[PDB]
Amino acid sequence: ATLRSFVLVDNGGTGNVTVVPVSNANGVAEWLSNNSRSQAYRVTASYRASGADKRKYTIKLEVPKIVTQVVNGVELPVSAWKAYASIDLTIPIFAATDDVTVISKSLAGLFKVGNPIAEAISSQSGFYA
Amino acid sequence: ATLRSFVLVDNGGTGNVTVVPVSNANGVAEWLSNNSRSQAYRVTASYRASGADKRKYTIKLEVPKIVTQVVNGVELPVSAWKAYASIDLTIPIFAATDDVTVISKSLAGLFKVGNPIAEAISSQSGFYA
Amino acid sequence: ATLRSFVLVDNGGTGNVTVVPVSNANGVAEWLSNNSRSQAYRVTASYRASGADKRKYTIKLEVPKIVTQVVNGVELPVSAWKAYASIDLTIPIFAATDDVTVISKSLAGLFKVGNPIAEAISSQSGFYA
Amino acid sequence: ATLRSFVLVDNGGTGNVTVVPVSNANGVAEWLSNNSRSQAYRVTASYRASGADKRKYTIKLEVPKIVTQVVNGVELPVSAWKAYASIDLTIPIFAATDDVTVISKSLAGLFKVGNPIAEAISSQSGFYA
Amino acid sequence: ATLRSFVLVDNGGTGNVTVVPVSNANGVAEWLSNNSRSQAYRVTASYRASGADKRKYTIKLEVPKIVTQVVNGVELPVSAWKAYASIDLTIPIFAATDDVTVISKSLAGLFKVGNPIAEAISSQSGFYA
Amino acid sequence: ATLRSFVLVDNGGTGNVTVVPVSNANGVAEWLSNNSRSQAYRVTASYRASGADKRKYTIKLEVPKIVTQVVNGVELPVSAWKAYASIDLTIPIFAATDDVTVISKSLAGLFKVGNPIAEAISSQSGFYA
Repeated sequence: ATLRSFVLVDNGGTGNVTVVPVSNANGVAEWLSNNSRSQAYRVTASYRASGADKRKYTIKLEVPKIVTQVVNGVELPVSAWKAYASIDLTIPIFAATDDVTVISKSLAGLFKVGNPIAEAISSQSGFYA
Repeated sequence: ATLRSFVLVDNGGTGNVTVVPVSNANGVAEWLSNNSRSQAYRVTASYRASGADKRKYTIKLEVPKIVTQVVNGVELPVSAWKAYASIDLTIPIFAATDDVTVISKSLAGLFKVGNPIAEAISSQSGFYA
Repeated sequence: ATLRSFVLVDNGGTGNVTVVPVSNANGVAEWLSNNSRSQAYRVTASYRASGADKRKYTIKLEVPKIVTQVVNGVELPVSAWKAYASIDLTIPIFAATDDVTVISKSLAGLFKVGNPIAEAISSQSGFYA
Repeated sequence: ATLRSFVLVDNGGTGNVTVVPVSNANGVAEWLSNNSRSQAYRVTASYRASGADKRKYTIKLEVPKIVTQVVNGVELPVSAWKAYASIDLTIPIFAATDDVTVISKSLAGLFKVGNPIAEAISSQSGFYA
Repeated sequence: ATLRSFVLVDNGGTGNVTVVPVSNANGVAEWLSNNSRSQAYRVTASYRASGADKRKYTIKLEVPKIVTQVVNGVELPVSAWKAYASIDLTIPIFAATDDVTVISKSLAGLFKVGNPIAEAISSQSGFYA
Repeated sequence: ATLRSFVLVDNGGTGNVTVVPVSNANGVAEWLSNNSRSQAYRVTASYRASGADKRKYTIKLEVPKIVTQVVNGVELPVSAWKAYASIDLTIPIFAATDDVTVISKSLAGLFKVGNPIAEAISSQSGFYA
C-alpha cells in the first residue's frame, strides 16, 4: 500500500519522526506527524495527469522549527516557526518502469544526506568550491 | 566544499550516474553528468534571501532519456524526452543549525528509496495502491 | 479507517439504523442507510482548511420519515418529510491532540441521550420546561 | 427541568467538565463551565419556529484549547485559543414524538465517541478507508 | 473500498490485465494498467446525480494496441490505435437495493463471455441469423 | 447465430431473465423478455461502419420496475420506472481477431460481478476509498 506511515526523519532509532496518513481527499495523500497541525511535520502528494503527454507528481512538505519550541503552544507568527518545500515532478507518458525508477533514485540521490545539496542546506551555506 | 561532484543515481556500483560542477554564474550552481549538453542529467541550485526574514533554496533536476538519433546516417546524440523536478525550499532566518538539519533530513527521508513517495514514483502510481 | 459503517441510531439491538460509506468524491464522505436513495438516512462530512490558521469539519445529517406512497396502485418508496441537522466545527491549528479530543468529547456530551439538549429535542420542547 | 447543569465532558469521573445555566434571555439557554468567559466551555440553544411548517433548534458550542493554557490568564488572540461549533436542526411540524426521539438519537449516534466522526475529529484526520 | 485494482482482462492466469486506481479527482476515478502511460489500458467512472430523481454512472474504457514506434532510430512505446467504449447508466432514486443488484447483473450478463454480444464483438460480427 | 436468446439476468436457476430476439429491422437487433411489452427487459444492438476505419457497436439496455397500475378499478401491467444503459464501442478496422477478443473480454471484466463497477452499482455507491 502506498498510503502508510513512514519515517520521515531517521535519527538512528532514538528520536525518529514518523508521519502517518491522515486524509485522502481528491487523491491527495496527507501525512501528519503527531503534533498540533501548526507544529506538525507534514507531507502531501498527488499524481494527476498534466497536458496530453505527461503525468505530474506534486508534493509538499512542512518542517517545524524545533529548538526553543514550546510543544503544543501557540507561538506566533507561524511563518517564523516553519519551513516549507514544494516539489513538482513531471514525467512524460513514454517513460517506462526502468526510466521511472531512475528518476526515482535521482531524487533520492539529490537530497541524500552527505551530498552537497543536503550539506549546504544544513550548514546554512550556499554553493562554492 | 558544497560545489562538488556527487552520485545522483546510485545503482550499487555499475551504472552509477555521477554528476560534476560545471558553472557557478549568477549564483546558480550547475552540475552535469558526463555527456554532451544535449543528453546530460543536469542539476542546478541557488540560495538567496527571500523577504526580510526568509531564505530560499531552489533546486532543479533534469533527467534525460538518452538516445542516438540518426538523420541520413548522421547520428546525433540527443534525448527522447526529459523529466523535470523542481524544488523550492523556504526557511525562516530564525532557524538554528539544529533546525536546519532536521529540514535537511526530512527532505532525504521524504524521497528515500523504499518510502511511499519513492514507491509511487517508481511504479507510476498514485497513493490509492 | 474513518470511512466506515457505524450505527446512527441505537435502539438496543432491534431497529438499529446502521449507515454505510457510499462515496467520497470531492472530499465529501457520504454514508447511507440501507434504503433507496429516496428514503435513506444520510450523512456527509468534510474536513478542509479554513483561513490560514483554522480547519473546519462540516457535517450534515438527513433523517427521513420513511413511507410508501401509492399512485394508482403504483407503490413508490418515498419520504413524507426529512429533518436536517447541520454542523460546522472550526478548530484552530494550534489545537494539539489532547485539545482536539476534548472537542470530540464535548460534542458527544452535548448531544448524549439524557442530557438537556437530547431531552428537549426528544419532547419537541424549549428549555423553559 | 430542561435548564439544569450537566456533564459536558465525561472524563470518567475524575476531570469531568460540568457546565451550568447562567442566562436565559429571549429563550436562549446558556450554559457556562466554571471559567472566565474567554476560557469557558459554553453552550447555547433555542427552539424557535421557522417558516409555517417546521420548528428549528439552534445550538452553539465553544470549546477551549487546554494544553499550555494559563488558567484565568489573558491569552490573545482568543481566535487561536478556542474551537467553535454551530448546529441547526430543522424539524417539520408533522413529526410526532417517536420521530423526534429518533432524530434525537441520530444526533447522539453521529457524534458518539468511537464512531468515525468522533474518531476523525480527534485524530486530526479526514475521512478515508 | 470500490476504488480498488481489479482484473480487466482474464486470460486464465497468464496475460491477465490488472488495472489499478491511480487518481480520484473531481469525482472521476481513473484506473490504469502498468504500462507507459502512452500505451496503457484505462478506465474511468463517476456516479453523480442527474435530474431530480436519477443517478448516472459514466464509465469509459480504453483498450490500446501496444507497439514500439521508431523514428530516426529512436524508439518509443506508443499505441498503434485504441478501441473506445462508453457507457451511461441512469438509475431512478427509487431503485432500492434488490433493484440495483438486478441492474448490476444485467450489465454483467449483457457483456458476459459466451453470450451473443461478446461473441459478436470477438468475431468482427454483427447480430445476425 | 448471434441473433439468439440468452440470459440477461443470472439468478442461479430461479428468476433467470431470458431475453429473446424479436426483430432485426434496419440493422437493429431487438431482444425482449417474456413480459407484456409495456413492462419487459429490452436490449438492442447494431454494428455499423463509422468513419473510414472504424466499426461501432451501439448497445442499449432497458431494465423495468415491474408493477400493476390500477385506475378507476382497471388494472394494467405497467412499468413504474426504468433504468437505462447505453454503450458505444468503437473499433479500428485494423483490429484483428486476437485484438477484438481482448476488447471483448475487457468489457466482460469491466462489468463482471464482484469487480468494483458491479459492486458500486449494486450498492448505490460511487468509487471511493
